[PDB]
Amino acid sequence: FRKMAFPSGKVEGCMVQVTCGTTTLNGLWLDDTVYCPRHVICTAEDMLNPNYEDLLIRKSNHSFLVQAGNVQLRVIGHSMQNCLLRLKVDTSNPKTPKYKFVRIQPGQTFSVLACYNGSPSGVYQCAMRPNHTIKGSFLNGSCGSVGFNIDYDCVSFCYMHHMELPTGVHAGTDLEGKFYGPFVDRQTAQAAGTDTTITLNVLAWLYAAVINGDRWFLNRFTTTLNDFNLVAMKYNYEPLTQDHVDILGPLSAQTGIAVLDMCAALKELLQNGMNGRTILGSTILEDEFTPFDVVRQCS
Amino acid sequence: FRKMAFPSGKVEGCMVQVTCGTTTLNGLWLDDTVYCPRHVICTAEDMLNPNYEDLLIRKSNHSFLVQAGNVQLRVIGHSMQNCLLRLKVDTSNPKTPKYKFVRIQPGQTFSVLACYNGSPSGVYQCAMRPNHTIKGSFLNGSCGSVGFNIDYDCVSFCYMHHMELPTGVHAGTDLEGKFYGPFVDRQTAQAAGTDTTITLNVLAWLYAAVINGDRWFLNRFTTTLNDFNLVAMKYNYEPLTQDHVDILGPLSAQTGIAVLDMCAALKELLQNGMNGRTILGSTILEDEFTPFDVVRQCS
Ligand SMILES: *CC(=O)CNC(=O)OCc1ccccc1
Ligand SMILES: *CC(=O)CNC(=O)OCc1ccccc1
Repeated sequence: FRKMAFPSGKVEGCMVQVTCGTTTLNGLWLDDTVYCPRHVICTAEDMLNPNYEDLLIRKSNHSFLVQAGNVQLRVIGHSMQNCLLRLKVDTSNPKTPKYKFVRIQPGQTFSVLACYNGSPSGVYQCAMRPNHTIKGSFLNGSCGSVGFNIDYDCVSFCYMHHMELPTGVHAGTDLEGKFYGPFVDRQTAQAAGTDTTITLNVLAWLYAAVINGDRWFLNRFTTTLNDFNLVAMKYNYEPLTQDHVDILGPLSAQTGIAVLDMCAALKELLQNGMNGRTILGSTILEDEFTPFDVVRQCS
Repeated sequence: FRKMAFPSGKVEGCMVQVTCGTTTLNGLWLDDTVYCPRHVICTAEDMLNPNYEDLLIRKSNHSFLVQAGNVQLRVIGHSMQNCLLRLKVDTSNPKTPKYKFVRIQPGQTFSVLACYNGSPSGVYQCAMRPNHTIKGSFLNGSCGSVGFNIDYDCVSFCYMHHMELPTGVHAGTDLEGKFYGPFVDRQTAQAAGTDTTITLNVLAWLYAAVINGDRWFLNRFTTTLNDFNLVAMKYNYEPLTQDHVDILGPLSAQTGIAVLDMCAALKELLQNGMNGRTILGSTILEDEFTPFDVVRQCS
């Protein structure tokens, strides 16, 4: 039916306000550690060409203003962890959930908790683009906002926000501090690669459209899989592996609609276009729903 | 930028599992009270033509299985409150936030917390339709899911889910138990009125599109306001009052684009269509963003 993010509860109790100088951004507070982007130590004009390890030297424990809502936290140690600033604190988080750090593979979706000063503002779901970018909302002071999944009752942190590219797309790192894609914490000529459509997702969403009583785009047409990929190369789509076909199986078996039949339906949708019509109240093709967050939705 | 629901944290700690017989649905737990739909006392075939007050008589305090996660709650009293079942409990909610009950006027948006057995599953934002319906996701056991706003740090409960209409649209009540629109907790021939577009919202979203660097739909054209409404009557749109014009003012003043100019832009968009183009990565016209959750987004 609708695009839905994960419950934000467990992550909300982890959001803190890390301020350094006139720089003030969000941070994640797990046990006696607080993570945030290492550019909090930078000033506006140091984002030109930054010497992070040397700037980090100027700083000492008293330079950081960690604020758990209203409780001000005593920072007892600072250390750089790639692009993230690791801060050992006095008082470990009592609200800390069971957590894991994951580096999600492109095409995978997660929920973002938008924060502006260490208190949550809103929550939405996006997807890791094949060119390693994200399409969210982040104005001033939103760096530090995290991205995550919740399986079972376990929080998998997989994103922190660092920068917006001069085209309106967003870039960041996992919780180890390592960037997704070829980007660096620096304001220089940094382009984004061409984006391709997450084919697998379009297919999964098509099944959800069928689940929901929208089946006009269907046909007794099938496709080889070798020919479909030619059509995909034509329309900036990701190609289809057998591994994509495999766990579309569960979805195929429910609706009794073969995967190759669904590709044939897609193939036609791209080639013919089928104007005026809407799939799940949308003319555009939706690639930000993984198979897993489709089975999960129903139910 | 993106559609974003409110943080679910404060509401999550309020979700409980109210089961009665083979009927099991969600409930809201505030202080020593637990709310849920009064159809939990009904059996499958009692939804045909239900005699609620008479069925409620068959029930006593021991008939209800309230489950705060894993802690089973002792229900000490039952009473009907219009379409909601009010349950006085042993143990009042320690996680209860500051809360208010509101009956939002149509066109207003809120966040839903989807629940399936008294634990939160996902969260998304929708809008109260002019015909008093909602477009969300609710499979079996999702009745009891609530809708809400968070201003300040104060939770305004404004929706609970009751039923899906045989067209895929959703109907429910405020937290007083009074339905939105002409619907009743009963499986009979209950149609939905024709839906109209929330004009005011389209306008606010257009400003956000301008905020975000998308300004192709603009012109030095203006419109009387008396003529625009004629165009609106033509396209199943809500008409424009002076009260709509008034608090589009703040948005108008920021972008320097007059409201009547924006209506002229809309007027053209509906009449001409302007094919192929996308506004904020969408061809469809978006009416589920109120002015308030646009100013709030930025920022
Ligand atoms: C998100 C913030 O409010 C703090 N950072 C910011 O506004 O952008 C600075 C920047 C980071 C990386 C590259 C270029 C500029
Ligand atoms: C949401 C539930 O899982 C419990 N109710 C339900 O499935 O629908 C029953 C019903 C309610 C109102 C009108 C008709 C049928």
